[PDB]
Amino acid sequence: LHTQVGRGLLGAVVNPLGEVTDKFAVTDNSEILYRPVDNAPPLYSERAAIEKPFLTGIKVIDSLLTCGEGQRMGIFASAGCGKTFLMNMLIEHSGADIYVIGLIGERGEEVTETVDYLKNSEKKSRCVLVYATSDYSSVDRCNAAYIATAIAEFFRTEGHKVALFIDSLTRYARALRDVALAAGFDSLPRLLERPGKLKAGGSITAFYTVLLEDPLAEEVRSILDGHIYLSRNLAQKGQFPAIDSLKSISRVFTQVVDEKHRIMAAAFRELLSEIEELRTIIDFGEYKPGENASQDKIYNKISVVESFLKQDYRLGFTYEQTMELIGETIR
Repeated sequence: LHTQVGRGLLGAVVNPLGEVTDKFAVTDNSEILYRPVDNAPPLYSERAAIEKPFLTGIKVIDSLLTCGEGQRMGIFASAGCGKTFLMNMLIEHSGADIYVIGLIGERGEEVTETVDYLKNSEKKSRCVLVYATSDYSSVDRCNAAYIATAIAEFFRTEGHKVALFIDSLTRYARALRDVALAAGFDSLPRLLERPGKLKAGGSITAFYTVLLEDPLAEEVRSILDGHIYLSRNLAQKGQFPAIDSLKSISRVFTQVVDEKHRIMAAAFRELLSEIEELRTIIDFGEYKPGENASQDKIYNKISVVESFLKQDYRLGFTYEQTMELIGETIR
């Protein structure tokens, strides 16, 4: 019903009962406070409009799927789609004050893998990790999401720019339906309307992961402010991150980017639309060089478009670098 919060949790690993189990970093701050994990969502008059961009340092996201402060974004992918490597990039190359990661998923090895990454991360002093393995009860794995959110809500009340990660929403939904069987559902919507930007405080930008083998994918997609879709076909071809921008959306995109950005994003998106039609024409074996000047122009733009989309997971790009690169690729 109550969990521990405060800056003293920075660098700590929290289990489904709210106790510090391990540490990936130590800070000089010792503050520990207690707040309930089932907090009422902010009123509509309590929330501020989503207007400032949450820069991620990932070229395809910042340019075509720009996130906003307080936005809730979905990450849709199958297993082995590099969903974990994408969240490592989001934590590494964004600029949030505090990162709150909630793992309600897998086995001890995947949790330890996240801690091992955090032990060598540049943001370890700003990170909190709440975990729930397969060995815990369904009630405990549900509570790991509420503990992670309540921890993020305290930092937001202090005025921090908080990034919340929940991996995964479906293994929360699995634990959710198991809990419902004991009683004989609706904690999903109230859980993911808790993030946002407060007029009187900071903001929580939340990234929720759902796994594709789906009905649950259809429910969450209309609740969130957008979704990022990791095609493992794109991963099979060697493009990382495997984000397919043509099937992804940020519903606050035009609210948080300016007119010049919007125009370049539209020109790039149609360039990619013409690119994938050429891939179909090529796969059909009906592309002959020199026979169509428009197709030849599109063909010679494949390499520069492919290199703008691809990004080494250890490199981050500023907004001006991203806009500079997408400027060159559309000319």
